[PDB]
Amino acid sequence: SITESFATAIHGLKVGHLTDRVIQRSKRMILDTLGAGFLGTTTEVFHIASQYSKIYSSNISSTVWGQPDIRLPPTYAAFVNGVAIHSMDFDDTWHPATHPSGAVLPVLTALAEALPRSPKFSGLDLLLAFNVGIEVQGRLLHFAKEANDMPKRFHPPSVVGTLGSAAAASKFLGLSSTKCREALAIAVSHAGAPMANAATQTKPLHIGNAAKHGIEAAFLAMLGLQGNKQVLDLEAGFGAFYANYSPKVLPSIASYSWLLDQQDVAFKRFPAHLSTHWVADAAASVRKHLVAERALLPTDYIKRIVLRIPNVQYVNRPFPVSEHEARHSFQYVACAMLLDGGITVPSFHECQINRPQVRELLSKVELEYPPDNLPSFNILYCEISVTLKDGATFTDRSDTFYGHWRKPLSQEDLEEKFRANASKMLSWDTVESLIKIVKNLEDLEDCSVLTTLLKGP
Amino acid sequence: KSITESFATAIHGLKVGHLTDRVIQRSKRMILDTLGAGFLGTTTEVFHIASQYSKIYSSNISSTVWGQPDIRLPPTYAAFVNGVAIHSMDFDDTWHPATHPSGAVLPVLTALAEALPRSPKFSGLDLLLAFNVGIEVQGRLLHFAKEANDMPKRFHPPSVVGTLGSAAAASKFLGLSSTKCREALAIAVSHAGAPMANAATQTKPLHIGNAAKHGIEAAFLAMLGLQGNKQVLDLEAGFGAFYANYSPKVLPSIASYSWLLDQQDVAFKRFPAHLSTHWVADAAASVRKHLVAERALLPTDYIKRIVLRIPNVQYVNRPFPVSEHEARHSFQYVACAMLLDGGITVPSFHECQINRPQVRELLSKVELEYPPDNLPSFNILYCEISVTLKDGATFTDRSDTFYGHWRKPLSQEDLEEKFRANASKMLSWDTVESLIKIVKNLEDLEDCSVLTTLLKGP
Ligand code: NA
Ligand code: NA
Ligand code: NA
Ligand code: NA
Ligand code: NA
Ligand code: NA
Repeated sequence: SITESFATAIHGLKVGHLTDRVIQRSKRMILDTLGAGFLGTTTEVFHIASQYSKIYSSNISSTVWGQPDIRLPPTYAAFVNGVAIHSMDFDDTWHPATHPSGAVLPVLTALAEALPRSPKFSGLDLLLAFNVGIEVQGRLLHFAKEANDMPKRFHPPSVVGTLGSAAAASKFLGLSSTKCREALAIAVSHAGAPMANAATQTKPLHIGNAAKHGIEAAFLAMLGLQGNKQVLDLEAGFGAFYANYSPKVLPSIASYSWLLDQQDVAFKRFPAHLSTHWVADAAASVRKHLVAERALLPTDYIKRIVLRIPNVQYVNRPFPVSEHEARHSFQYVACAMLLDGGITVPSFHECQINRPQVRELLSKVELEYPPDNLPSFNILYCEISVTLKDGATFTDRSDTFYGHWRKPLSQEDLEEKFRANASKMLSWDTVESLIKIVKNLEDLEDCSVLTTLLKGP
Repeated sequence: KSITESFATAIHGLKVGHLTDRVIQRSKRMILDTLGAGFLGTTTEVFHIASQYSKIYSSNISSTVWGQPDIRLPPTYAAFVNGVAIHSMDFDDTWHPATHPSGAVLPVLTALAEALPRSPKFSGLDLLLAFNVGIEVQGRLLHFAKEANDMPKRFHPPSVVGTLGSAAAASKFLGLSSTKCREALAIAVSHAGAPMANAATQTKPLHIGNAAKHGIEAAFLAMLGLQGNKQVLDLEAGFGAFYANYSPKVLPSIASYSWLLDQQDVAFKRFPAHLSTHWVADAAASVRKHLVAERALLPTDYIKRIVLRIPNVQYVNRPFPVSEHEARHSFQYVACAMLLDGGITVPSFHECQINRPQVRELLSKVELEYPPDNLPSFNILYCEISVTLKDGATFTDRSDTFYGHWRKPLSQEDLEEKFRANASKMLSWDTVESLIKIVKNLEDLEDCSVLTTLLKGP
């Protein structure tokens, strides 16, 4: 069965199955995700998630990133750190479309701190469990062509991320293939959040809950709870989250091939929906024609701004107000880039989003939907056309952006993003120590060195 | 106003004065039946697993695990474990459109009432109001699709509407503003929705346990200021994601409010199995009496063919169940156990009983037929059974309504006797009788601590 093929691989994959490339790519993902989390601990949604979670205590506990004072049961530590990771839509993005690392990394750091292993949990053990969690998500996404395109009904992290967390937790716990299977079945009953709460303050909890519920499923499987033995094979099981469900068995452990070895992740340079990174790139490029040697946008002289984009309705927001809406707005990212010449973390403060000059530009934006601009991160582009009041029009088309898997961030730029994100809450020495540890994570003998640094300062 | 706003307005705005005599009468029955299901459910392995998992969580506030004075949990986890107990044996109440409404709501309110004592005290009438708001919200959400009138095909309804009913009941207990009631619903939507495949497995009871737990979590997060989509119930890509054909409608105004429970009663089960098998058991019980009257039951080996004419409900089509959970979801096993044993009782679903060779011999003779008029709705469906013997004689019987269905509801006496049988496994007779009396007069109770103190046992 398909379900059995997943359980067999989760249990059976070994450190020796890792490739150099999958280790290199997952180390980049781990660093980027830690940075997103640390920056996320400054957000209101993180404060709410932590205030809720703090009602719970346990003799078996792990720590919230950067917050030595907040010790939580590992399920709730993973919840809060996951909320932080996804709080600003700054975390990594894959193809088919999901945010994979945020569902997996805080699970494994929580469990490593809360539950000593024998032998002790090593950097390679972490990389193995992490890559199993990533791999399971990607294989589940490939169960339907529709997961290649932007989601219409369920938010993918809540669907595949929940099972990825369960798989990573099952790997950490050393569960038998039978108990790995049960963990997946139990996780299915915790999976699946609708798309409506995207672009609201609740969206980050989709990743926090994926992390939390995956651990809960693994724990319950460990204790002996049973679920449907064919849960991934059934239209009324995991297929309930898909419009057209086409599942397939995994490859055999013999000469296993990782999806991450043939599909890199995208890393964001600013905290917003990935589709808007194409918009930002094109708007930055067209701006050169408008400002000449003056460095100033001729705002009053612009007649019309046309964005030729894929039809992605949850990112079509002509007048966003909240930070969450602006992160999901083709239009705001275009106009802020034209006006400001860049997009940064403060671009999504409410006081920037509602600037009168921004709203003047937003009043001039029209969307067009070219038929070949399909709503997939592997296909889509943005073409922007700016028409001036004298009738002159300048056009710029971006089919990728720096940080996309087609143009991946350098190690240097990835580390500089991490430094910017983490220095809000950690000291310089801790930031540099984390860079060095993660860069050489396969050499780390004891993960407690990593989890101790994550407490700060 | 939006559909979502109309729900928040009603949750916040409904008052004890809006309750009718009939909704109080029917909900008092639901509360007693659900307590009994829970008490009996504390004997099950799934409850013990849920309890062992939950015991790792401590909090400064705590509530009781029913019948377990040795176990106190944060109210979220108490509602979780008691909800698992309620649904652990598929013995809890069933509504139209199809769901199990009380299990998602009662353990929420008993947990919160004990963990967060109020002044003025939380009265029986306050409990009845918050309970009936939770029930009402579920019913209105079920009516957002014609398909909820029929058996589910993709998502298990308790996980969908139960989660929001819990959120509503918790929001009512906590006295949240209408705005925060709205946010609680929106947050709850992101916690809702479990697929059907885990029905007939040991995980199904967690659908009700999680509905209870996640509704409280949503209300707590709303109380802390978390915000979600303001039109979550209006949107195809919000709550509509769980429905094939979504057709939401505003609630009526509170100034002229009518409760769904006033025009649609619940069904109470007589044995712990899927409601659709209660028609099968009823029909098989009668055909058995006919066979015995003609001296044609024994030997069981002279039965050649057993035809069940039933609705097309494939997750209850299980010709050779082996586990307890499969047998509770098997037309075939319920028919065969009734024919062999002459009744269906709690031990009928122990695996030793399920896997008796005589049972397997009867199961191998069963065939299902699907009459087109036997629609998969608890309002419509029936069971016809035909037993043919080796000598050719055919005995046919039929059940259009079984005792316990809303059309033929359990008398108060029989409902109380079911409670006694279920609750006496964990409670002393004095406590059992005290709970019957308290619930029967719940509108007169000044302080719900009198009720929650008894729930600890013995
Ligand atoms: Na979807
Ligand atoms: Na499907
Ligand atoms: Na145009
Ligand atoms: Na769900
Ligand atoms: Na729908
Ligand atoms: Na009859």
